[PDB]
Amino acid sequence: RKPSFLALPGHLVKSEETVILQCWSDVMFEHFLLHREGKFNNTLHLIGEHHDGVSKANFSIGPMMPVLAGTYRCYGSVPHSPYQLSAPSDPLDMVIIGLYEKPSLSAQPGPTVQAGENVTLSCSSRSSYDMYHLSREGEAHERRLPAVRSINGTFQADFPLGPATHGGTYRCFGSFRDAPYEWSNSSDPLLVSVT
Repeated sequence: RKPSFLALPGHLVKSEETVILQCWSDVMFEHFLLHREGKFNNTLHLIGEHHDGVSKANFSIGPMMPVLAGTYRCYGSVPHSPYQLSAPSDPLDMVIIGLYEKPSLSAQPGPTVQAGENVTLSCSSRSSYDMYHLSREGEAHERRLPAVRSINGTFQADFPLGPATHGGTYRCFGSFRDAPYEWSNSSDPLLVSVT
């Protein structure tokens, strides 16, 4: 019963940029409520019109600030204020990136691997990140692992990619535990080739 929910371009957005949040469904709604959860949660309203087959509202968000970052869900209704909200939509995590110094990202043992074999990608920095996030280009979610700190002073997390199937261009971001939705600059993109 849930509207569809989509970020454009995506859910990872640089500071001071703008993004579009789109809610749409088979059902024709005439009223969408965009809800961001958490501290300073907020609900935004848009009188989306469907044109036929589909109903849609496009929410504008930004310029991107730490306070518009967090988890969003869209709700459809039919009556006017004060609505009767349909099922939630799949949450989306609006992450504000390019905000701290980019981590280093590196492949072990190498960026090229035989099918079925494991690769581990390591996220590193001397900055004191509590968490790291691994992005494969073209995906909408990112793995996260807690940064453990090494005697040498390096903050690091190691993501095993599992049995190599297809390649991917990988990026990673650091974040601090008080601000889970606020991320560093992306690391330099690493390209894994499977053989």
